[PDB]
This record gives sequence, C-alpha cells and structure tokens, in this order.
Amino acid sequence: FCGEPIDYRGITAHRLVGAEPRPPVSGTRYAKVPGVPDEYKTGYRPANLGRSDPDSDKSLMNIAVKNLQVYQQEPKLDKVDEFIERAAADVLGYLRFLTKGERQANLNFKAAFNTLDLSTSCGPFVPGKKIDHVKDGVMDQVLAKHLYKCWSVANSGKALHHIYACGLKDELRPLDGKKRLLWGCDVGVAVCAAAVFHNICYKLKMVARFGPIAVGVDMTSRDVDVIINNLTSKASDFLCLDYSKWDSTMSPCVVRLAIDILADCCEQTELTKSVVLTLKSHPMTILDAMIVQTKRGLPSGMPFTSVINSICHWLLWSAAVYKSCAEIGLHCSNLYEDAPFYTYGDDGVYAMTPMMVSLLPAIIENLRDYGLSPTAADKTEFIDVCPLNKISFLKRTFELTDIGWVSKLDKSSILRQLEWSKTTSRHMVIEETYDLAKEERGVQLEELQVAAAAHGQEFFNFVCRELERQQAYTQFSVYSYDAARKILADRKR
Ligand SMILES: [Lu+3]
Repeated sequence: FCGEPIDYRGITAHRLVGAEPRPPVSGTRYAKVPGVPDEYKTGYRPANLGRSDPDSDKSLMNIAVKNLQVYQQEPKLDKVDEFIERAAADVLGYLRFLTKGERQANLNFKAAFNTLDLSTSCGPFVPGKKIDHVKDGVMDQVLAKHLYKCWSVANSGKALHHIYACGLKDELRPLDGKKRLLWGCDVGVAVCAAAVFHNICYKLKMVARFGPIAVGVDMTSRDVDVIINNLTSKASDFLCLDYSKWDSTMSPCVVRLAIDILADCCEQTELTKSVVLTLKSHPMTILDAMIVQTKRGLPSGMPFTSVINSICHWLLWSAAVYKSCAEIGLHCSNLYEDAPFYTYGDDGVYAMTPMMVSLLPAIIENLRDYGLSPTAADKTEFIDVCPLNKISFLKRTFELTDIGWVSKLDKSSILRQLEWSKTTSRHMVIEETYDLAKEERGVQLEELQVAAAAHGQEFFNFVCRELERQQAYTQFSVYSYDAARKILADRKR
C-alpha cells in the first residue's frame, strides 16, 4: 500500500494507497493540577508541548517526520560478528535449559486473542480499540473479518504485513529534539505473534527475578532481593547504564537474531514461520495519508518488544565484553553466569568482575561500535562502576531494610504525579484541569503514598501535605506513615 513517493524533508515515504488514512492524535492528556505550590514542581513537560512551544513549525506532523528519519538511517551493523555469535549461544543455552529442551506450544486463536488487553488501539487497518469491537461478549464484523484473514494467511506460513499506525508518545519529558514515536501494532500481527510467543515469554516472566531478562519482575516484591543477591553473588562492583535512542537505532541483524533465538524453542508450525518472517521484515508505518519505511530500529509496539529488546541487550552487552577481552588476548565466555546482569529493554544493570572493571573504557567503546549510545545511569556523572549501595535499575534505587531490599522510585517521578494528571481529554497547550474527581486519580494518589513512604517519613509528609490539599479535588484517603509502611511490608513477604 505504498503509492507515489512523497519527498518531504528527506524522508522515505509514500502516499497511502489501498487503506484509509490514520491521522495521529494531536495534543496531550496531561493537564496541570491547579494550586500546586512551586516547591513540588520538577521540570517535566508533556512531549507534545503544542502551542506552548514558541516554534510554530514544531507541529505534530513535522515532529513525527523528524523522528522517523532516525529509523531511515543505515544500521551501524549490517551483520553480526563472532562475539555477538558467542552471546547467541549463551542465550540459546539458557532457553534450552529453561525449556528442558521442549518447544513451547502455539496458542490457538481464542487463547491468543485473550492475551490482548482491552485497551489497545487495533493498529493501522482497524480503527479504535479492541474494546470498541468486542462489546457484547462477541467480536463485531470488522475485527473478526480482519482477524480471520490474518490468522488464515499466517497459518499458511505466509508473512503478514509488518505495518503500524504512527503517533507521538504522550509522555512527560525533561524540558529539553528527540521524542519517542508510537507504533500502533496491527491487531492481526499481534494475535498471531501472541500465539507463537506467549508461552515462551510466560515461562520467561515466571523466572524473571533470576534474569537476565527482567521482563515481568515485580519491583515491589522479593524479586528485588533475588536480583540484588544475584548481582552481588559474583561481584562487588556494578555498572548501571541507560541508552539514548536505543529503539530507533537498533540494527536489524541483531533484531533478526534475537527473534530467531526466541523462536528456536517455539513449536515449529507455519504460524511460527509466518510470525518470524513478519517481525524480521522492515516495519512500515502510517503517519496520516503517508506510509513511511524504515531501515533500522525496533518498534516499541512490536509484539513482545521487551523480551526481544532484552535479548538484543543481552547479546550486545555480552559481545561488548567478549570483544574487549579478546582485544587484550583473553578469551571470555559464559558472561551471564560469571557476571550476572539484568536487562529490560534498554535498561541494564551488570555485575562487574575486576577484569571487567579494568576493561570498562573498551567495553563502553565496543558498545559504541555496536551502534549504541550508553549514558551513566546516575543521570549526572560520567560512566563508571559503582558499589552495591549505589546501583540503579528500572528508574529505581535500592535500600537494605528489615523487610529485605526495598526499591525507591526516584523522587522526581513521585513529585511529578502531584503536578500533572493524565486527564481524559486532549489539551492543545500546557494548562490546568479541574476534572480531577476521578476514581483513577484517587487510586493513583493513594499508591503515590506507598511509593513516597519508601523514601522515609520526611519525604512522605512532604508529599502528604500536598495530597491533603488535593483531597478537595479527588475523593481519596491519605494514610498514616506507618499504614503506608505496612503496605510496603505486606507487598514483600
Ligand atoms: Lu531510561
């Protein structure tokens, strides 16, 4: 469905043909809670500032276009090397051992569709959400027709169309022009992928606290204790990194390899073959009346992105270390066992052997040569190893307590929930909202207390002072400090 080539600002796109256009949703759901004292403000701004951004050109179509160009750049790697190949053998061994050498069964249709949560857009070819098409217990005609075709094609072993609906991720961002894009997955690709991958990922989520793939981990439970015990079992030095533009730069050869590894322990049916073929192909995306191609990156809306991205990370981190050892004449192996690490998409925390610590600059450089842009986890310093009492993972830092280890969401993230509120209406600028008497706002603000309590009584009180004022706007309870601290306590154990 690509007609005539559009030529706008250097993007490879075409006029949408054979499909109805999918105009992206303008504005932001975030609106400012009125009367919030300045001491609780933190800086963040919605990604789509809208007419709050003085640049008149900073329109949604132009912003999406600029961000899509990144995926149209050549990948840093055209093919994988020996060190990545050595890492693949590690993951394969991990999966084969986990699955006891057994392939995981495909799901049949009903099971696969049931995995899809009610609140998901249906992608570029069917409007609205799943919930808008499975109302009175049964699927409407449009969804079923679309799903019947996809399921049929996929079961014949033929690749589906790897196409998404484009948009701007409506999120709060530091006041700094990279913005994440939305990749609304086709509901047909999503169901077939669910059928092929759900069982293996289920098995993976069950065992997430041991890692390396952290997808499924409960940062509120004893998972945290095993993650930390696992990290300190083999080392006393650690590396916490974040990566800039990870999704948008990822090399296809790595993504394809990750998918092949995840699929190797799945049932060998045509549906599997169809899914593997679909997801390995260059994703396309429909902005409005334009269809845009890509040459690199991993859509954040790709079914099972987290697991596959986590495998990519496992591969590149391990390879980076392997390559660095080889350059100093050392053959290194079984990294995930010698130096446990955890991965969750672009988020990683790794144990550091004394040899690894010494190889840090070369490891960082080899990560760069794989196309990655690592940045210190502690968003302020240069990259370096840190002691246990200093590690960072999944926007959390940790503290040894009498109730085991306890994870603390960075205070800024706590505070921003006081300043902003995800409203149910779109806003075209940064503005205040009064539509706050919402059930959701209520549970959010109660949960905020439990998160605040992890930081201590003083911080808790600070937050609770403002929450007490926000009680005029939202029906919700403000617990005592002990009460919230009992909730943390109960969540573990
Ligand atoms: Lu991050």
